Amino acid sequence: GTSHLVKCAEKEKTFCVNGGECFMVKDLSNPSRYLCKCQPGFTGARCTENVPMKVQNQEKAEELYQK
Repeated sequence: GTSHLVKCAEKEKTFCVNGGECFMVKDLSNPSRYLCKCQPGFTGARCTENVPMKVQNQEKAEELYQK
């Protein structure tokens, strides 16, 4: 952390699914903010969808979510 946060764990990442980077603080003003960072390889919301990247990449048309 090198700061103050402490990040949840493998037994507390429930706010989200897998990987993600769940976070909880200790004393401040309104700690307990469970939020997860979807690490490179996750998306959707709480990382419940292993970014199945299947659309244009090197400049081109589109199809998936991107209209």
